[PDB]
Amino acid sequence: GTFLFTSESVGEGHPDKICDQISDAVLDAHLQQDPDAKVACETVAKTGMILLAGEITSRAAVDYQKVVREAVKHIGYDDSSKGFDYKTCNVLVALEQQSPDIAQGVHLDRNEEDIGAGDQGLMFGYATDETEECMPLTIVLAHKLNAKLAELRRNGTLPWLRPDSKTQVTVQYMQDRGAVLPIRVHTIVISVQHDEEVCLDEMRDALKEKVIKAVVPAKYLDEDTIYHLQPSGRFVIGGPQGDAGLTGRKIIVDTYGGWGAHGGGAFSGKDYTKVDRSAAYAARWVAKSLVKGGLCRRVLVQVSYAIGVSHPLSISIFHYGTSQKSERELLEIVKKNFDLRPGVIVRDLDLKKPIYQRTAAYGHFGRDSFPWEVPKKLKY
Amino acid sequence: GTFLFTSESVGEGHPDKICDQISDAVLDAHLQQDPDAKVACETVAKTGMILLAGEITSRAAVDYQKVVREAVKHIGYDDSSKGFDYKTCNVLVALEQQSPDIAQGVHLDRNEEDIGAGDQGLMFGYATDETEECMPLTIVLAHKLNAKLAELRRNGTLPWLRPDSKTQVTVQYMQDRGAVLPIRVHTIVISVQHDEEVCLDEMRDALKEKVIKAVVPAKYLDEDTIYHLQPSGRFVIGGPQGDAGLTGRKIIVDTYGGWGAHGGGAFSGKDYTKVDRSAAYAARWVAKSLVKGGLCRRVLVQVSYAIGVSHPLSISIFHYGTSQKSERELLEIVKKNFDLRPGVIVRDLDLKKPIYQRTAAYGHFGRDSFPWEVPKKLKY
Ligand SMILES: C[S@@+](CC[C@H](N)C(=O)[O-])C[C@H]1O[C@@H](n2cnc3c(N)ncnc32)[C@H](O)[C@@H]1O
Ligand SMILES: C[S@@+](CC[C@H](N)C(=O)[O-])C[C@H]1O[C@@H](n2cnc3c(N)ncnc32)[C@H](O)[C@@H]1O
Ligand SMILES: CN(C)c1nc(=O)[nH]c2cc(Cl)ccc12
Ligand SMILES: CN(C)c1nc(=O)[nH]c2cc(Cl)ccc12
Ligand SMILES: [Cl-]
Ligand SMILES: [Cl-]
Repeated sequence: GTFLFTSESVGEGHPDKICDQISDAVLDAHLQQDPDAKVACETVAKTGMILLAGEITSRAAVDYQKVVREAVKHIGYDDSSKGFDYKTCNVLVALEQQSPDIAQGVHLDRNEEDIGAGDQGLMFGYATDETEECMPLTIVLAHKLNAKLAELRRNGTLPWLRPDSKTQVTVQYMQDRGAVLPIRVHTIVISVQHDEEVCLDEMRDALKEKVIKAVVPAKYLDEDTIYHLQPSGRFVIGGPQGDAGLTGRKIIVDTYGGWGAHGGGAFSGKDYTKVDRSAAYAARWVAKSLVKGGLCRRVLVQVSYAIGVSHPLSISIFHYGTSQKSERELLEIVKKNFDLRPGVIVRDLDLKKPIYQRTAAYGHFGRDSFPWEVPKKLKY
Repeated sequence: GTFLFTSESVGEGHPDKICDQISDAVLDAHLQQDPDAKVACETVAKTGMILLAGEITSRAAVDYQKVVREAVKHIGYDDSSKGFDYKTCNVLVALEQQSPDIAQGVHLDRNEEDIGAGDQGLMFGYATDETEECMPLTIVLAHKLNAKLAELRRNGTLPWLRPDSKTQVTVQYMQDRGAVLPIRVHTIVISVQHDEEVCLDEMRDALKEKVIKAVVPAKYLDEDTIYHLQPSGRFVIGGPQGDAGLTGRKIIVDTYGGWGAHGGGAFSGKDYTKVDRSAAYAARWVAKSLVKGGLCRRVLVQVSYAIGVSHPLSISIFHYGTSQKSERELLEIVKKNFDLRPGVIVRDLDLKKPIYQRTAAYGHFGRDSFPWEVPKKLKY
C-alpha cells in the first residue's frame, strides 16, 4: 500500500512568482481605491524588465512605477549584484481598458448577486485531513522550506542567499480506504540563488542543518532520505536574468502540488469577477468544509461556468472512497449549503478586500485563515 | 453512479494559444538548423504586440520577425479589422543566451544519455479507455468544436468567424469499477470572435447546426442538453486586443481537461532537456501503453526530477481501481519497460524533430500518432 508522491514550491524571488506578486500588488492598489475595479493584469519579467500587459477599468489613480518597484523591493531584488534591482529596472506598461464587449456581457447593468461569470472555465477545490490545515504534506513542507530560506536571508543568518529558490519534497505515504497517511520523507531538493563567494559545501551543509532540519520533523528523516542540495552545482545567475517569468506559471504551486486537479486558470492579477480565482477559492472552501465537517477524509470538487452566466454549469464531487455518503449525497449537501454564483462568492469570501498580494507566494490555501480557509457549518 | 465532468478547449487564435504556437514556431526554427538548440522561449501577446522573452543558445540563424509573422499569418490574424495583423504588428525580442550556470549543471560535458534534467519538477501522464485515442471525451469534443470553427472560417462557410474561440463540454458519465463511461452531453459552451455585421441569432443557429451537429454524435444530444452559444452576446473585440496572452497559460487544455493531474510545467517554447515537456510526453506514453496493453482501463502516472540529475527521483501509479494488478506491480512493470532519463526519452520519442508547432493547438495528446501516442509493447 505504500507509494511516493512529489510536490514542489518556489520562493518569492522565483521569476514566475515575482510576476504573480506584482500582478496582485497592482490588483490590491486598485482595490484600495475602487473596490469594483475590473483588473486583468499580466506581468512578464526578464533581465532588467517588468512589463505589465492586460486590461484594467477602474476609478483608481495607480502609480504603476511605484507599485511595481515597491513589490520588487519587498522580494529583495535591490542591487545589480543580485541580478535585479527595483531602483533601476525598466517598468513598461501595456494596459488598456477592459474590452467593452466583455464588460457588457458580464457585469454592465447587472445586479451584483446576478453578475455573470467573467469567463467560461472549470475550477477544482481539494482538501485532505493529512494535515490540520487540510493540505498535502508534500507541498506544505516544500512551501515552508522556501519560507525558511527567505527568513534566513532576511535575518542575515545566511547572507549569501538570494531571493530566487525552488524546493521539492517526495513523501512516502500509506493509504487507508482512500485517505493518505505520511510515513517519511524520501527525497528533498533545494536550489537557491547565491553569491559568488560561498562554496558548495558551505551551502549544502547550511541547507541540511539550518533549513531542512529547521522545517522537517526528524521523525520523517532517516538514513535512506535522499538529499539533492544545490544539485546544479552553481546558481549565481538567477531571478529574471536566469529565466523569464510570467504571471500564472506556478498554478500547481499555488494550489495542491499535483494532488487533486486543476482547471488551468491563473489566480494573480484578477478581480473577483474572474471565476478562475473566485470559484477556485470557493471550491477550496467547499472541500475544506466537507473535510472539517467530518463528511470525508479527502475530497475533490469541480465547478464550471460560462461567460456571462451567473450560476455554475456543473458541480461534481470525488471523495476517494473516504465517506460513507455517496458522491451524489455529498453533491446534494453542497448544493443545499453553498451558492457558487460569483456575485454571492464575493460577499461570502469578502473578495473586494485588497489582501491578494499576501496570497501570491507560498500557496493560496492552507495559510492565514483567509475566508476560504474558515469552514462553513453544514446543514443536512 | 452518474456524475458530470467538464473540460474546455480554445482555438488557434485564442491569445494564450497564439503565444504557445509562436513559442513552438521559434523552437522548430532553431531545431531545423541545430538539433541540439537549448530553447526557453516565452511569448507575450497584447494589442499590436508579440514579445519574445527568454533564453536560447543555438548555432541556428533565426529571423524572429519572419518566424513570428508567419505563425500569426497561419492562425489567420491578417487585417486590422480582425483586431491583429501579422503584417503590421510590433515584434519585440528580449532573448539572451541560456544561463551558463544552468548549462554547466545540466548538459555541458555530459554524455547525452546521462544529461541532467533541465529543471526540477513533477509531471503526470494519463490515459483512459473511454475513447480509442485514450483521451477524455469531454476534452476531445471541446478540441474538435474549435477545430470545426477554424475549418468553417478557413473554407469561407462562415466568413464572419474570427480566429479567437473557446469551447466547453460537460458530459454526464456512468462509472464501472473506476472506469468511466460517457452517457450524454449535458452542456456545451461556444464563444467565438466575430465580425460587426452578423447578428446573434444567425451565429447561434450556425453554431448549433453547422458546428455542434457536425462534431458531436446525435446519440449524446437530447431535449435536456443545455446550449450556451455566444453567451456574452457580443465578441467583436478579440485576440490579444481583447485579452493579453502568454505562453503556458493553457496547460490543462494542452493535457487532460481536468482529468488526471498536472505538475505545473508549460510545454511550448522548450527543447527536450526541459523535462516539463519531455517527461510529460514520456508519462503520457507510459499511461497509454498501460491502457492499450490491457493492464488497466485508466491510469495516472507521476514522475519527478531534480535539476542536473538524469534519473527521475520518483515514479508513481494510480490505476483508479481498474487493474487486477496492484499499483506496486504496475510500477514494477513500468520500471522494467521504460527509462525516463531525459537523454533516453529524447531517443525514444525523437524529440529533436521540429514538429512542435503542430502540438501547440488542439492538445498535445490523442492526435496524429506522435511517438508518445504509439504504445510500447510491454514485457512482464
Ligand atoms: C532551470 S530554469 C528553466 C529553464 C531555463 N529557462 C533555461 O534557459 O534552461 C527554472 C527555474 O530554476 C531556477 N534556476 C535558475 N538557474 C538555476 C541554476 N543555475 N541552478 C538551479 N536552479 C536554477 C530558477 O528558479 C528558475 O526560475
Ligand atoms: C474573458 S477573457 C479573460 C478576462 C479579460 N482579461 C478581462 O479583461 O475581463 C478570456 C478569453 O475569453 C475570450 N473572450 C474575449 N472577449 C470575449 C467576449 N466578448 N465574449 C466571450 N469570450 C470572450 C477570449 O478567448 C479571451 O482570451
Ligand atoms: C470517476 N469519477 C467519479 C471521477 N473520476 C475522476 O478521475 N475525477 C473526478 C473528479 C470529480 Cl470533481 C468528480 C468525479 C471524478
Ligand atoms: C492514494 N494514491 C495512491 C494516490 N492518490 C491520489 O490522489 N493520486 C495519486 C496519483 C498517483 Cl500518480 C499515485 C498515487 C495517488
Ligand atoms: Cl520554473
Ligand atoms: Cl482564457
